[PDB]
Amino acid sequence: GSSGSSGEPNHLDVDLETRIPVINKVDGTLLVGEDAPRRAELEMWLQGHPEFAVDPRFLAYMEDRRKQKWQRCKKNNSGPSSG
Repeated sequence: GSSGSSGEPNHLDVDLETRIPVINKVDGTLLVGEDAPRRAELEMWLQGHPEFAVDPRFLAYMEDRRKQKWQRCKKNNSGPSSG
């Protein structure tokens, strides 16, 4: 599993249950929560309901996850005494 922040080349990973927000282009209505379709049925939905468009706010969010990263210090040699 991955926690906190991990700098690795990964792809979009979500759960079928998870919904996908989309902002209509014809009228301009934003879909969120129940209003938005299901990632799983997103394919069959984007077939006849392609009149919408996945909001950018969602995409960006994900990216960020990777954007951030962490780092530690280098090692050292011996010499001094514990005392």
